Amino acid sequence: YGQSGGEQQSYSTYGNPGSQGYGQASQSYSGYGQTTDSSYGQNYSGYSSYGQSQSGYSQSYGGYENQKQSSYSQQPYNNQGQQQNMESSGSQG
Amino acid sequence: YGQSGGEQQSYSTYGNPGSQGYGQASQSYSGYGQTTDSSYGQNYSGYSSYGQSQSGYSQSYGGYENQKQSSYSQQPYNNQGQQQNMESSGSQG
Amino acid sequence: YGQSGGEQQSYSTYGNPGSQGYGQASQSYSGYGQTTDSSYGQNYSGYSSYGQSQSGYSQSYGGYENQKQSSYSQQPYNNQGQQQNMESSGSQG
Amino acid sequence: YGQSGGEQQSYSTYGNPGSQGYGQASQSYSGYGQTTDSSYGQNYSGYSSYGQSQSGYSQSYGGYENQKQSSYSQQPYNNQGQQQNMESSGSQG
Amino acid sequence: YGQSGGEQQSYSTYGNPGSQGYGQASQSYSGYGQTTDSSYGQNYSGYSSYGQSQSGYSQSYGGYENQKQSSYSQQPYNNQGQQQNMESSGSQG
Repeated sequence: YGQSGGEQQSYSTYGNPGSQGYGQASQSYSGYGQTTDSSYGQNYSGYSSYGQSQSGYSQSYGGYENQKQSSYSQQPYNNQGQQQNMESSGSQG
Repeated sequence: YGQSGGEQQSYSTYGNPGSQGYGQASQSYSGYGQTTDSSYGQNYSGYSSYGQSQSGYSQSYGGYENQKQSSYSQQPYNNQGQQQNMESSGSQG
Repeated sequence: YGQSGGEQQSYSTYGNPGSQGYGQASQSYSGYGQTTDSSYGQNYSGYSSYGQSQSGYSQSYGGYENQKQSSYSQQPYNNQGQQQNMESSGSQG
Repeated sequence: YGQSGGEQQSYSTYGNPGSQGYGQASQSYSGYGQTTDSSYGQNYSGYSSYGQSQSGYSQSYGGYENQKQSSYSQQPYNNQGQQQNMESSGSQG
Repeated sequence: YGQSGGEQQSYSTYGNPGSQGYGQASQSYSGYGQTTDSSYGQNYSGYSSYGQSQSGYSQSYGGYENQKQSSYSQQPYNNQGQQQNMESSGSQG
């Protein structure tokens, strides 16, 4: 068995991800068929090439700017980061 | 058995990830078929090439700027980081 | 058995990761089939090449700047780092 | 058995990681099939090449700058680092 | 048995890691199949080559600068480091 308290998870991405998977992907083979000279796939996100395919994938991006001041800025304030606060959330027999 | 308190997890990325997987990927073979001269795949994120495929994947990015001042800045304040605060969250028999 | 208090985990990346996996990937073979002259894969993130594939993956990035002042800055303040604070979170029989 | 207090973990990376794995990867073989002249893989992040594949992976990056002043800076203040503070978090019978 | 107080762990990297693993990787063989003229792998991060693959991985980076002033700086202040503070966190019978 196992007993755990509450759970907080936080994810932040500042940038261009090529692909993102968040959910559940399942691929199961419980049968007893024949796969011969073949290929099969599950592509949840991103890029899969199989069979006798001929393909190409290009992703091109310009620049990325985050919390940026161009010339002649007067006392800019830029704040970022992660803060975790936990109280009274230990374990007790 | 196992007993744990609360849990906080925080993730931050400042930049361009080629691929991100966050969720659950499962691939199971419980059957008893034949795989002969074949290939199969689960691609959750990112890039998979199999079968007799001929493929290519290019990702190209410009620059990245974070908490940046161009010329002639007067007393800019740039703050980042991680702070963890925990109180009264130990274990007790 | 095992008893633990609260848990805080914090991750920060300032830069371009080629691939990131955050979640759960499981690959199981509980069956009793034949795999002959074959290949199979689970690709959670990043790059997998198998079968008889011919492929290529290129990632190209420009520069990276973090907490940066161009010329003629007057008393810039740049702060980063990690701070952990723990109180009254030990163990007690 | 084992009893522990609270736990704080903090990770920071200033730079371009080729691949990052954060979560759980499991690969299990509990069956009794035959793998002959074959290969199989789990790729959680990063790069796996097997089967009869022919592949290549290139990652190219420009420069990296962190807490940087270009020419003619007046009394810049750059601060980074790690600080751990612990109070009253020992063990007691 | 074992009793421990609170635990703080802090990791910082200023530079480009080729690969990073943070989480749990498990590879188990509890079955009783035959692996003949074969290879299999778990790649959590970084680079694995097996099977009859032909592959290459290149990572190329420019320079790295941290807490740097270009020419003509007036009284720059650069601070980094690690500080650990512990009070009243010993053991007691």
